[PDB]
Amino acid sequence: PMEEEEVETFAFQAEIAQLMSLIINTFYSNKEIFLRELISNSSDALDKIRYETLTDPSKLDSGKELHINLIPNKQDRTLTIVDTGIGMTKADLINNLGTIAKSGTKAFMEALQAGADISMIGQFGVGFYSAYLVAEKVTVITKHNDDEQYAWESSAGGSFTVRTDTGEPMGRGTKVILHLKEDQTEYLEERRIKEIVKKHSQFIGYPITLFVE
Repeated sequence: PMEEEEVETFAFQAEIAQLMSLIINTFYSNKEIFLRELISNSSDALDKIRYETLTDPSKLDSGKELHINLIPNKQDRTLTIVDTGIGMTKADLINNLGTIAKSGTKAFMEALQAGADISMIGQFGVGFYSAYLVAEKVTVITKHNDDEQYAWESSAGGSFTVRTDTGEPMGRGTKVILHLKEDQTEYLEERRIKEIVKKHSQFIGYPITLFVE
């Protein structure tokens, strides 16, 4: 009766672990930029699948619709962003997603401590980690047609877990669930969200829809 799943635990790279440590325990005013960065990565994934479908139309068999959906849940206190982009594989996650640190991140870390904002450091391609500005734990589900559906989740602390997702199949794309901090509950109202998206992400070449309960 009981289904026992395989799970795998990895550690964040030293500089990323330190990054998360600063990001969470440092006060930033312009944290609203997290939405811009996340939407950018989703739209990037949309670009990728878009270019894929040029040479391979069967990439759209998993879904023809290409847009981004934001689903805030007032009871869960979570902000879920789902896209129907190209998606990413297990290798992409562990090699080029939650481990994006490089020789040079050191200066960026010190910059943040010296009074830099997240907007500037995000340019280093660490904009994905901006989720911890508003959320304390983030779960990212993704599936690429050349691989299975995977479930990533981490509460920072230097470690993260990933496994094959036995949950609801997405077909293709990415699902990011931000578990927002109590002092960041304002980002569950459409009034906050639409204000930020219109301001920072109006020039997106892909449709955006907000599901408000």
